[PDB]
Amino acid sequence: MAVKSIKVKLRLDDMPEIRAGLWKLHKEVNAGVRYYTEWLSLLRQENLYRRCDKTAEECKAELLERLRARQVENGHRGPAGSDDELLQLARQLYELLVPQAIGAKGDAQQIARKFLSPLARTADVLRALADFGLKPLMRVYTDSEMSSVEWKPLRKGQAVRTWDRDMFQQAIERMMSWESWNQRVGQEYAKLVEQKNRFEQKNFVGQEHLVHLVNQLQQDMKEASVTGRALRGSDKVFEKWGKLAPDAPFDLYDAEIKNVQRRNTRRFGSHDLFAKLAEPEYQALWREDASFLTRYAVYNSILRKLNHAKMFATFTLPDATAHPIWTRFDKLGGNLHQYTFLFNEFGERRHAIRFHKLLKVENGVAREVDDVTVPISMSEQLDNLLPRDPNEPIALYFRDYGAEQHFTGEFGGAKIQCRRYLNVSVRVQSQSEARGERRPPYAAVFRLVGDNHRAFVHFDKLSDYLAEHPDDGKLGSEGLLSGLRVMSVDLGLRTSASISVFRVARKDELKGRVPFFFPIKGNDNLVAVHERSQLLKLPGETESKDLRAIREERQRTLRQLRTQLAYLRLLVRCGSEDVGRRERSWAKLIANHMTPDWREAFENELQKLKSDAVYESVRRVWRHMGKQVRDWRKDVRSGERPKIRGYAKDVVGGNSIEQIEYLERQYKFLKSWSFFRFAITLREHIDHAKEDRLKKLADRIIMEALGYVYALKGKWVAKYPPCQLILLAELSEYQFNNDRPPSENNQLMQWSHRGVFQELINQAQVHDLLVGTMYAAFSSRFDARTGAPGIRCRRVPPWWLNKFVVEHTLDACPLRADDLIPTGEGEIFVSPFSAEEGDFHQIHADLNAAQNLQQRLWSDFDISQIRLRCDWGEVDGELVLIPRLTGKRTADSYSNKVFYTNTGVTYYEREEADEAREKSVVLMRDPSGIINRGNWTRQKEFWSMVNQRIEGYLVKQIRS
RNA sequence: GGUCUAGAGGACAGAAACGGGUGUGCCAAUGGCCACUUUCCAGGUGGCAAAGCCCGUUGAGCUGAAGUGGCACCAGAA
Repeated sequence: MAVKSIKVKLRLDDMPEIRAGLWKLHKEVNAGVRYYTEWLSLLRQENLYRRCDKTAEECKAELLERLRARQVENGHRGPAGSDDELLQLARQLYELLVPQAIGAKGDAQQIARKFLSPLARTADVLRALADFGLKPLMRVYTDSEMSSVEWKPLRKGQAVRTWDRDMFQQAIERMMSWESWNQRVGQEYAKLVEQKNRFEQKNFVGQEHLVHLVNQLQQDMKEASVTGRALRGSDKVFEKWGKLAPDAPFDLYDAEIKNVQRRNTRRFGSHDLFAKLAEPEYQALWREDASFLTRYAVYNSILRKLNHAKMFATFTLPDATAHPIWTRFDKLGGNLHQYTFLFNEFGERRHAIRFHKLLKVENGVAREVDDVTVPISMSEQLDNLLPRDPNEPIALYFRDYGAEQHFTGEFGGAKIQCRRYLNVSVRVQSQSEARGERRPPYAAVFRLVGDNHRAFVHFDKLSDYLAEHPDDGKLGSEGLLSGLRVMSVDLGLRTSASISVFRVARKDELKGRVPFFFPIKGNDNLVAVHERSQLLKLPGETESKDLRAIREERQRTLRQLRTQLAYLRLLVRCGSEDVGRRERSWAKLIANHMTPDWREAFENELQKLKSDAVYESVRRVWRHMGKQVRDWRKDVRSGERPKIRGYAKDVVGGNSIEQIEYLERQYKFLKSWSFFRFAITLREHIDHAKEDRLKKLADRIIMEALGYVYALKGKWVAKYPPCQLILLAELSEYQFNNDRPPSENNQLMQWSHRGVFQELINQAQVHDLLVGTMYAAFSSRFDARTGAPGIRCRRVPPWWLNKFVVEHTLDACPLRADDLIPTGEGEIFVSPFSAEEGDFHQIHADLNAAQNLQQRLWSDFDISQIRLRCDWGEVDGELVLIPRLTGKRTADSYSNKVFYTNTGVTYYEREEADEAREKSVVLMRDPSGIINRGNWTRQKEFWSMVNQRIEGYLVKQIRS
């Protein structure tokens, strides 16, 4: 069962007497839920936090005043009851109403309908509370004096109107979601404290004073105004400073800092730290232990994640405006106020919805009416809905491009909404759910485990499936019962998605070439045959000559304005007293990426200051940008540019990540410029374009998994048999010598991979597509066919080429086009096939990582086959390595084993998600026996060995 | 055609006025004017109004016929 909430808009222009009754109805259920929810917070009688400690444990006295007042209100003069039975039944009824407060389970259906009418183990609390004269603990909101409107009179026989049943139930669900929220937040904060405590007791044992001296250093920074990003180049500094003396002039310490920048300006920063680290006070940090600051930089990241987390949740009462709660409805046949969806009551595409119980006002009185048909504004989403049964005004057919047979569905609930509208949830029934099957017939071959849908295979029942479901070659959604196919998707930066289709067939087949295939563990007759592999590109990821020129000029103006602020922030330092602000920033500023207008004015104020004094210059140049940043803001906010009419290929940015980074880089610039709510119109536009990318990228992967192709004028065609298991990449927080930073250093990529996963699970619930993930660590570094690792390179027709010549001094020799050059983020993947240097195996980098996930799927791959973290032990005398048991499968093959060495770079063996570094070394291996004959090689030595193979040859073929 | 395997939509560099509708947003797609926010910039706030918007109907245009919009959507809440 898959629900789809179709939000639509009502038109009430011809009937103001119903709109005013709808806004009033919104205030009735909101003030009602607020009345029923506040009572639950008092019955909770705990801390009850907020944005602070307001109403902190003070509900005990506020409940008693609200509880004692009802004893004299209901004619009770027998057993009064001490202040214990008051608080006893208070917490006892609360844990009885919402079972999520103690860790139990309870659905809000038979809870609100059970406790409302009596109040307006279970039988003991309801009876002992009714003994204390509190038989009427709650008068309903509609019949009391709180509701200013005149509802329909409660009929003789019915206890409570359905309106208050919707308020009392909605208040229970809000408190259920609260206790599960407060507990989960406290549990995550408990694991974060454990992460800090156990990391603190492993690295800072004998170094108790060094931690306190770092807190001296960090407090010295903020009062005068330490992560891994700010320590880039620490070992280079500590190596050259060890050749110096403490009682040396400070210029000598500064001399070594400016030298290490000549090697790599890309990875260096924070000159103020090393200047304050060279002080005679903070020398025990880098002299007593040459790696303490690096060990502490990870400890600061744990506190960074710890500070951005609470140990309690924030409680907010449902206000009718600030924190609104929407008036719910029920499907035609429920037990509360229902609604009926009317198909084509005002026209061909003019729908309407009649409400069985509503409100209407004219001047100042509001009364309850019946059967209020309201037309509905047209929508493309409603075009996919067709009525299935005129006698059942709930059953409906759901249209979708990825299916030629319309799904049978049923209308769900409804709730009237506003923006700071009527949400009609449509329960769409999948094809397998309509056949009477809970899980699809192919859901037994795989086993999605855990939260991230870890896809594991049951090879025993695989042979039985192909014999029951042979390949008849049916295209589209009709072929879900035909054969078995798995599509591996690798979300990338340049190409939005690189996919590869593998079918399972026996023996062999096939104008005369032989298709690629992957061996499947267990069965020796069937083998995963590669069917097709293509690049799925959203509009905006195609690179041409004219498109680059458009992208360069739209960024060059922001390139000039953003780098200008960096020079203005260097000038504001020269107007201070500290040497780091005045002295160091002065000598620095005393190749044309600036605005020539502001560049000329900046050099003028500099030369005038070369001969509070800078405070005038720092505020005269700031006004100059105000002229430039305004003429540029209005040029972006209201300037007219060409826009796509119809369907146009070769788009500028489109749905690419470049368009998302552009919208973000503007928000990050306006936030950094004004601070020398915020941009509500731009921020909401960034989230919309980001939300639009996730929805479009999740549908294109699914439409490809089903075999539909959008061809040109614009029509989806079922061109391939459908896949049955969308194999995604496993997502993890840590990265260790795997992806080139851009596709991971960009904290946007993690949002993309997280957002695509959530949207894929939702959209694939209708098509019965199994969404699973495979471990993606080092999926782009190793080859899929040969299994040998390699460096990422690309061709040549430059950000990467100029740095490639600085490394290898290739300014003299020329080169012909289409020569392989490693960049780190290479467009193509290269790998050695044999021991012959010069002979390599080239393949698209993003597609090789996708096909690598497939090889991991049919072979039950584990990272223990490649990577392994060991500890330095002393087993049987020698100083051998001891592997670490991360995961049950890693432990099976390396339990009793132990790794020894004679050189330190090559290791031989003799018989969570947290990582502590540098305590011992990590080693990896090559499956093809090419690099180091397939032995366990140290991490740094192994990748340099691979780089020496590929990058060694293709450069030796350039100089010669 | 050059280069690269996975042999596919292959892959990187190349080259030649009237009548209706305005669910939520994307696709070079971030609204304008005025007032105020101490003063110009960013951000915010309030007020104002005309429409901008697509879609349908042709005589326009020759890029006699053709074509002047494509795409996706599962909501909600601190």
